Amino acid sequence: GSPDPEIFRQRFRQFGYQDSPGPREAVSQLRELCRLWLRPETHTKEQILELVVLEQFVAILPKELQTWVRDHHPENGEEAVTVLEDLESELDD
Amino acid sequence: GSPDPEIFRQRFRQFGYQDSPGPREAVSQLRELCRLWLRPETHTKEQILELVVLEQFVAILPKELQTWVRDHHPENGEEAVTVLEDLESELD
Ligand code: EMC
Ligand code: EMC
Ligand SMILES: [Cl-]
Ligand SMILES: [Mg+2]
Repeated sequence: GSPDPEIFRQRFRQFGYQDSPGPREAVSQLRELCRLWLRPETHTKEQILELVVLEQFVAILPKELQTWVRDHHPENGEEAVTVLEDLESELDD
Repeated sequence: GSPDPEIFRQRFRQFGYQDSPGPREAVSQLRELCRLWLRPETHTKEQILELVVLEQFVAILPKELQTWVRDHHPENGEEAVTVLEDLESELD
């Protein structure tokens, strides 16, 4: 199949300004990388916004929680929260 | 354009995990700050993605160009490029 969304998201964030001959080209390449992650041909506005939120949520998690969440390959913010809440539940019981 | 979207975007990016009492509330607050920046009630899908591209383009500029472009508050990627093209021409 095609690459996992996370490969696309990383390529979008890892593209470097000196990778293209000038700003017009850089902006064109970024657009193309961003479409391949956020997939506007298949996702609604709401689904896109959810992926943008999820990315930032992962970015701000303390390291140990971040690794755990990452390993669960979440596709939205609810999935990310529930895998932390599953630990917390099992500790509170 | 307006100096305000940069405000809401920086608030979305600067929000810290310790500012919420827990993960559910953290993600809830992120959704709201995200919506304040990307304004889905007034922007199309295509317009939202231009704001995501614009943020990454400015993020990859070297330090002074980054400050220069930021201070001109471009509303999209095309506008950011023109800012750099206008500067190039004022320096040559
Ligand atoms: C649904 C996250 Hg702006
Ligand atoms: C505006 C193309 Hg991700
Ligand atoms: Cl919730
Ligand atoms: Mg709680």
